[PDB]
Amino acid sequence: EYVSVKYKSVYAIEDSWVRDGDYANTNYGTANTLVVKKDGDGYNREAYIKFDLQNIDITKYQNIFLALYVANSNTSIHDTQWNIGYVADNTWSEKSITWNNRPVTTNTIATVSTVPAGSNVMVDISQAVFNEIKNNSKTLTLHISSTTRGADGKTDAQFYSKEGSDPLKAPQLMLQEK
Repeated sequence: EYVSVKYKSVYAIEDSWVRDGDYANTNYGTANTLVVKKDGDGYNREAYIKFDLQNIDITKYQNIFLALYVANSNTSIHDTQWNIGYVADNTWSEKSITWNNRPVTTNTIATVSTVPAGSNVMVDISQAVFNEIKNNSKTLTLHISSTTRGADGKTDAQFYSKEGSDPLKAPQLMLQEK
């Protein structure tokens, strides 16, 4: 059939990315995109995103999604995938996180195929977030990283950040109402 599904958006309260190499001490907490790319030393980009889980009544919802909006993507973005990792450590801050102080990723919650600039990814992380809410976790950190460098290396992409123009394209959990 045709179906109309209703979602509540929960926007990230912090987000940044980190780069290794000479940039391993650089902060990007105000950057209006989150760069993600796997590659050799000095050219890795990984993203961190924080959400407030307080004031969420999980009895209203059947699924929970992470939505990232792709601002720009390189030529062969199809050659890699994106790992969505769970980060237990919520003590980092977007205005001080760097590659050298980034928190540890606990485990991979999902691996999704990429989409080009102007498209949107919607990653089902229902059990991940339901578990954190049931466990009285007040705050959720997701780590975004790329699985593959790729044959030609043109596999970097950038998501809209909370500091991007359109607040509707900022990182967000989507709460699917029952």
